[PDB]
Amino acid sequence: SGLVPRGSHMTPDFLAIKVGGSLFSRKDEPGSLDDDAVTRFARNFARLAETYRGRMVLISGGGAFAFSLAGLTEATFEVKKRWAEKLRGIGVDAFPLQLAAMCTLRNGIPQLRSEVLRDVLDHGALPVLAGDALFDEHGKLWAFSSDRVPEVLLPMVEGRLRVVTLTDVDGIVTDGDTILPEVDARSPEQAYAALWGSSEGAMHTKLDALVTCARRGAECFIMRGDPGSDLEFLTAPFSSWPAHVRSTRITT
Amino acid sequence: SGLVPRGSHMTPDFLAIKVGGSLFSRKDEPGSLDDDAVTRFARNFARLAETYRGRMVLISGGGAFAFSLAGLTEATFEVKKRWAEKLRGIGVDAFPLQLAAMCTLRNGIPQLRSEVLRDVLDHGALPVLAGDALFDEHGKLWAFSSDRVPEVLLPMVEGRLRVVTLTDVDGIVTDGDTILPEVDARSPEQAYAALWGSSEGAMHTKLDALVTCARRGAECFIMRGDPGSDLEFLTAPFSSWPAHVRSTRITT
Repeated sequence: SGLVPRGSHMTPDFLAIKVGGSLFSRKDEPGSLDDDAVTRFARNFARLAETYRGRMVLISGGGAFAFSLAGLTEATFEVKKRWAEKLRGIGVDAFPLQLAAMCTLRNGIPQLRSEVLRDVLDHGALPVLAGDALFDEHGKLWAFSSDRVPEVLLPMVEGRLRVVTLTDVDGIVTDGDTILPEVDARSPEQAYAALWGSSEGAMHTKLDALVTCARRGAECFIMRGDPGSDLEFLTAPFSSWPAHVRSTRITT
Repeated sequence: SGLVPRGSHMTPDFLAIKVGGSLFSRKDEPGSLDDDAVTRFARNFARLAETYRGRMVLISGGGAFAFSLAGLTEATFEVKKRWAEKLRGIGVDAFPLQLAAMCTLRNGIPQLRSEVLRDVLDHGALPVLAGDALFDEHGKLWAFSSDRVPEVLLPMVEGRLRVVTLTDVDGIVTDGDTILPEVDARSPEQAYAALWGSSEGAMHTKLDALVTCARRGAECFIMRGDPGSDLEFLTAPFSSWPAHVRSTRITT
């Protein structure tokens, strides 16, 4: 692999945007989605998809569920269908892809085993992905969080990958409370210490996944999602972002 | 490829069983499935899956639907989910797999592009498949009938593949009317002549797919499905089948 120019003044070559289930559903209303939230988020993701044509995936959270874990693949398929239907309704070539048919685990590491994802991107379409039940090398099913799906893109994406995880907080909170603006993935021990101090394991899962991505060059963010908020700044160099934006940025 | 012993006295090494949508749904009641039919068929397929552990796929018909064809992948996912849920309910390790995430078209020929299907079989599970919208090499979506799904298995299955398409007739009818018992895939022109004479293109699609499979060694059947009917004879050599069974058998 050759030298990849990187930095806060560079434009991303690929966007993996993950939308947390908490932003468009409620745990105490299982299976129901907030259609107004989905609709408004979809308009903002559609704009991103126009610019990042063939250079973006949308990952949906939500769709929570010996072999009973198989029902998870069906649950998270439904959530991908809901986003893809909405996005096609507004002119985006959105196509849901079952991660379980494309990816398996080996030694705990997700392995992309289907060429289809790269082809769909090359055709200019928008894959809609989600967490899933994945088989390992012994045939055992494991729940693979939506928050870890960006990891599967690492060997396949060329150039500068930006990963954005939209959640119900502005980033990782630390001791009053304040957001930790930057985390160095090479040695992120202080971010993990902040989580212990400000909790009560979904944020820990996010941190582990985004550290993994950042160690492989990605520019990663945990930030607050809001259905109606404009996301066009996610196409731009980090140094050009509006002043109001708050996030935890994870890089190496 | 070495010499494969074949003939009506040999046991199949693999079963691809396709259940027609007409057998468990109604065109005039779109999206609804007949749960009693699904339940009774599932009990019979579960028995087959016990014997053909890792050596069978179930293909569901039904789930009918620029990029609007994408909705087909969602529709046929639902039908796979319905069968897989039912089969897991009776102890079968049934896992639905989106063919569109595993297979694309090149020069009109389906190409298996994901290793997951073979792995799932090797783990001893039952893949549940269906027709789908598949991308071609130019990024165009095509409707790929459930009736053609056995074609995708041809390069992957070793040994003797038996393909059984369950439909609402006993086979191909010819001129009174009688069932054509045998078709030679090397030169099946009389079967196509029978279809022209006894019609008014789903049976033609079946015939084309099963001729394609038979020319690659498969032993193929068009026969009548019935939810409650015992299917154990499908594990046995054709020469051992009960006398009451009627079918059109397609081989080369």
